[PDB]
Amino acid sequence: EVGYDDIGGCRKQLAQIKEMVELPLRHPALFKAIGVKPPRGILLYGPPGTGKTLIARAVANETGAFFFLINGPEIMSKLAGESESNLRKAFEEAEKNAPAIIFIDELDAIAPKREKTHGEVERRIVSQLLTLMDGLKQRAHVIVMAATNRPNSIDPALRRFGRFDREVDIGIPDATGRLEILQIHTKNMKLADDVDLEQVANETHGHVGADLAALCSEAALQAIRKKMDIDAEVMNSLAVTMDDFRWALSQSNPSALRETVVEVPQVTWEDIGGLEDVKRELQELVQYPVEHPDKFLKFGMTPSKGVLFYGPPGCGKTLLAKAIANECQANFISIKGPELLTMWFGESEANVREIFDKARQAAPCVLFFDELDSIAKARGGNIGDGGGAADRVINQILTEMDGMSTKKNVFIIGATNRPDIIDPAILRPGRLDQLIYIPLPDEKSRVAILKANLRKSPVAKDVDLEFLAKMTNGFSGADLTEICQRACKLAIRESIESEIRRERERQTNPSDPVPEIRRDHFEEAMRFARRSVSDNDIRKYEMFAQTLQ
Amino acid sequence: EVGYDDIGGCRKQLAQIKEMVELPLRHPALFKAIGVKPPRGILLYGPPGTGKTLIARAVANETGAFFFLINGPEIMSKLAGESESNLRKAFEEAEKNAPAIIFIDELDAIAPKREKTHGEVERRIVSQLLTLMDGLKQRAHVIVMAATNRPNSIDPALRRFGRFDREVDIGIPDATGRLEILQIHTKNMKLADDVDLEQVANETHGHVGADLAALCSEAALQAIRKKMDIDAEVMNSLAVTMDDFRWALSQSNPSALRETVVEVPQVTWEDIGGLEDVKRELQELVQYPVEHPDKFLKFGMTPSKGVLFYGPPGCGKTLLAKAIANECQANFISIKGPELLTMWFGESEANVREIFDKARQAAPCVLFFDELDSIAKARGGNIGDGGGAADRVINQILTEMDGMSTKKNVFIIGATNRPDIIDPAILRPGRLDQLIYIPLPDEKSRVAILKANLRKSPVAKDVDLEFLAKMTNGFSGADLTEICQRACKLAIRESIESEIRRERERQTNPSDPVPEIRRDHFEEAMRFARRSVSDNDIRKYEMFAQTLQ
Ligand SMILES: CCCCCCSc1nnc(COc2cc(F)c(C#CCNC(=O)CC)cc2F)n1-c1cccnc1
Ligand SMILES: CCCCCCSc1nnc(COc2cc(F)c(C#CCNC(=O)CC)cc2F)n1-c1cccnc1
Ligand SMILES: Nc1ncnc2c1ncn2[C@@H]1O[C@H](COP(=O)(O)OP(=O)(O)O)[C@@H](O)[C@H]1O
Ligand SMILES: Nc1ncnc2c1ncn2[C@@H]1O[C@H](COP(=O)(O)OP(=O)(O)O)[C@@H](O)[C@H]1O
Ligand SMILES: Nc1ncnc2c1ncn2[C@@H]1O[C@H](COP(=O)(O)OP(=O)(O)O)[C@@H](O)[C@H]1O
Ligand SMILES: Nc1ncnc2c1ncn2[C@@H]1O[C@H](COP(=O)(O)OP(=O)(O)O)[C@@H](O)[C@H]1O
Repeated sequence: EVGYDDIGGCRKQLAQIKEMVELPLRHPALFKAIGVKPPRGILLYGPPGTGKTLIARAVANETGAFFFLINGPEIMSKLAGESESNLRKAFEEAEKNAPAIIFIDELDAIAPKREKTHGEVERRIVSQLLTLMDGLKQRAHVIVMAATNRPNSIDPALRRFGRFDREVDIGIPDATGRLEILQIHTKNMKLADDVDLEQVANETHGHVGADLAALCSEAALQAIRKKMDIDAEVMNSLAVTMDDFRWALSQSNPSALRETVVEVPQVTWEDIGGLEDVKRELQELVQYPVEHPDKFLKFGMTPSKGVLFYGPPGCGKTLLAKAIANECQANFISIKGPELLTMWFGESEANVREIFDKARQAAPCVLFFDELDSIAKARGGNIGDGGGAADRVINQILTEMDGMSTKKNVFIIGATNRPDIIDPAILRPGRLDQLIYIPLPDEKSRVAILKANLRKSPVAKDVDLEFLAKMTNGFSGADLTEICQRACKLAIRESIESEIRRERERQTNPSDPVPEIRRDHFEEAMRFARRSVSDNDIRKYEMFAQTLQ
Repeated sequence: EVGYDDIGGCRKQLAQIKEMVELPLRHPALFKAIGVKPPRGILLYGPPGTGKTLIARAVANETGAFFFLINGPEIMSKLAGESESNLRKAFEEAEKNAPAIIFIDELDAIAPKREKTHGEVERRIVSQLLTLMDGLKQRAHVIVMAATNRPNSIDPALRRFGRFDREVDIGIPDATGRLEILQIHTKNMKLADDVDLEQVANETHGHVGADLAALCSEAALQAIRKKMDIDAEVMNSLAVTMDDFRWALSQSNPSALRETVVEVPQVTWEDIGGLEDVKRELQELVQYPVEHPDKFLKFGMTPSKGVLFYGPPGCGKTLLAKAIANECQANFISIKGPELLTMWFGESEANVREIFDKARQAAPCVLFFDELDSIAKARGGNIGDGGGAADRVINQILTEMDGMSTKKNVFIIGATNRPDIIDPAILRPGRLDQLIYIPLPDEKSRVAILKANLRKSPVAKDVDLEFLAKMTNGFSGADLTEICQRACKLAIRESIESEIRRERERQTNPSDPVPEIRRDHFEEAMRFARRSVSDNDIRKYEMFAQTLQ
């Protein structure tokens, strides 16, 4: 017995499921009278152990309609001739009792791709499912929900309209999502109040709901370990501590890892520092078009869907993209350059189709291509010994973007660091056409940069950031954060040494730690760190701008 | 009849199995009351003949719960329709008697990958296993342990949560592990006390437990050979000698060989010699973060998970990595450069996924990439005629490291010998960012180098190491150990000649050997050996440092 309370983190997708499953069953009269056909099939997918079955059970219980789970493994387990008979009688009994939510779990196993169905019985059961789904077009209220993984894995015949009209990408839960999952799974534990259940959540990046349940179980198991060997005083005094969740997190690998995260970033224009002019430009390029479509219709100009950041390597490209995504409260589909390089090397571009389809599934998206044309940098860079500017994977990206100029809800951003090797085919209308030269931080900006970076970390009042900013003239944002991290490392090394010697003194014959960062650490760090981008590079970018501006 | 005593070397993994199999069966009450779901499936894998079946039997006998071994071969041997019936009735009788440890041996054979299951009956039995494992979710206490090899070989559907939650990488036993195995298998032998049973253990690198049992049997068989043809005086006087284990070791090839070893090194900061500053740096980069996480949380700086050693080719890179791993009592997943070159040439990067997954399975790891960007050296080196700095396999390594910044228990080390060809994509936060320029040994250091190398070998008092160190100014550590080995070779050649002439004199008409190394051998060796790294190379590394520092 579960319900809407049990599901956590899944809110947008759960909201869609609520929308799509409540009205056709709880209130079928108005749909029948109006004549609009409700979605017969609802294919919700995602990585394994994401709560697909749990979501289906919860929505079925909340609706109160008749429910009949169907599992792909058990259907396939039966002898030939009995699997299709079982499916047929399941659909029949659903029809006889039909305010109904049929649920086909692991649809991929029962109905994989056409060419990877090796046996004849496999194709027979697939066709049986097809004909049952088509024949349940009758007005009897049955909704055939299906759970799978990698929706491209199932036979595309099922994805055709009239069988599975609507798709739901559950995806990985975000930070708040993982916090909700942990709250749900740690409700009946009597956990010690010392743990927060939120510090662990932010550190469980890439964990899926099943992995979070496993982490909670492993933390409880570590709590058992800490206890020796009595029946009442051990089960009553059990209180999982933060030191137990730490162990569970350490000894628990994520499963749905390195799958492109569909999440809202958490920079909100404050992690980024100043630049005082590109914030307004990004707002006007992506905030005004959505806030005031009427004006854009009046003067008759299609808003630019693409922006290609270019500048010194590391000055706030990814930070700008994340910040503008957060301001719009939109998903941010990060695509690092290494994955594009793997795309080019793997000789497989269908994964680009997959990535763009997943971006399209997330309605408000800020699809971000970091290190764009890193493929050009790989194939000889400026020399171009491999060939011309155009290359393999960027061609597929161009095709998809040309096809993705109609969604008008996925703002594509590019962050090439070497604009001179950018293939000109992508600087065309309908593609990343708007060019914003985010420059190296200025004197007035570096103080804000350091204030943002030193945030969330104690800092003494002695340090004067203005003089440090003037001292670091041509330093890039990456170099500024490197200086901050180096100073922090020096300060923590000093603190650790102080604590070690204090403990040694206390334990020996005898029987403040400077909990702040002071200017000596900052200057010591400055001695080491140096600007990583040469004057030649910024001159080259300025020359590119002059070619444009 | 076996038990915990029989299992040897497997302690960490056996400890995990004890944890995971005792409490759910011996004390099921507290788990039921608390509500945390114990791990239903426990997939323990490793190379063949590693004791997987033996470990399962031992834990089952120690628990005392009902046990029912299931073998993949015999299940598959039955006629179609009888294999699934056999599996079903096995699960049923386990349920009827269910404090239970079901054991599916050779899970790969019964349930291989989805696409490599050719017949329809194969898929039917796989689905039968899936549905049985899902349907045994009931509170009846059955634990479905499974033994396999290369866990990527089994159908990934089984690895999903709720079926096989927990994975156990048994791995090769270490030196102490092989010693324990030999002790177990040589308990009832009446072996002669002359043999130590530990000299053989250190020389059986890559041997698996089954191979160790075979080695013991072959040693006993050689002992039989030495005996001619009586029933009592031959079986009672049998005493295997070290000369028999020597033969067995010689005529016994390892099976689980050249599989990346998950073992703790044995250098413990003493095999390495001095350098007097990078020991502290490594300690502060990997020892302080784990010892004092609270300070790292206070000042708010994510500790650097990666370090990229760079310097003259051969000065203690691998030695430093092994030493820092040993100091932390952590596994050391060595990855030599040749295997990366094979990765690049093989056109297969899924093995990089496999390597990183295996590293993640070992919780405390010091993953070490020796000769990093040797691929760059292969594709034209500094010229880069092949193309840009970025290449094929290092891209996959970068992706995995980006995904491996959350484990916070696998410290990644790189030991590039040519930093100028290192792809800059790996010198970024979240990757191998901290750079430590381990230099050529100094005058004060070479004496320690020679003291360490000459250790465990007799040395005369006449040799003066300080003058030799001054004589070898720019010599690298590889060159110093080469000098030591050459001097030892000259000394042992002299000793062998002396012994040969002494034996010849004794055997002829007539009827100290200098058991030490003296300065004449050292100077004779010095005449030959010369520094292998030129002044140009060290100047280049210094220039790289100046570009950084
Ligand atoms: C959203 C959260 C931040 C990140 C992603 C969302 S971005 C977003 N959300 N909604 C929109 C608005 O889309 C459009 C509105 C229009 F009026 C028009 C028009 C017109 C006039 N036609 C003609 O004259 C001839 C036919 C075209 C649009 F595409 N955009 C958007 C689209 C494009 C660029 N920037 C923003
Ligand atoms: C272990 C045996 C030797 C070889 C392998 C083991 S190495 C090991 N074992 N435990 C650890 C500690 O991990 C971490 C601890 C932390 F406090 C933090 C933090 C923080 C602050 N967050 C923020 O401000 C914003 C979110 C991050 C960690 F990743 N490490 C380790 C990790 C990284 C580098 N060096 C060592
Ligand atoms: N959104 C969620 N809310 C609560 N629990 C979840 C959620 N997602 C996953 N889980 C947990 O993960 C597990 C998923 O198990 P299962 O249903 O077998 O796999 P799947 O969810 O992929 O079908 C459940 O035990 C559930 O408690
Ligand atoms: N304008 C900025 N404000 C604050 N931090 C910045 C800024 N630019 C760069 N950084 C720092 O640099 C890091 C991110 O670098 P990024 O700008 O993403 O590199 P790239 O532009 O090559 O993607 C962050 O840790 C961030 O703190
Ligand atoms: N950790 C261990 N302790 C004792 N013996 C072992 C160990 N590992 C392997 N062996 C030996 O290796 C053999 C393994 O045989 P078998 O069980 O058929 O293969 P596997 O162990 O891979 O299932 C046994 O005879 C056992 O004596
Ligand atoms: N600092 C050192 N102390 C002791 N031995 C060293 C040192 N540096 C190199 N060696 C010797 O060199 C050999 C290992 O070479 P290594 O440093 O691994 O080469 P590389 O650094 O190219 O991987 C060992 O036999 C070791 O005795």
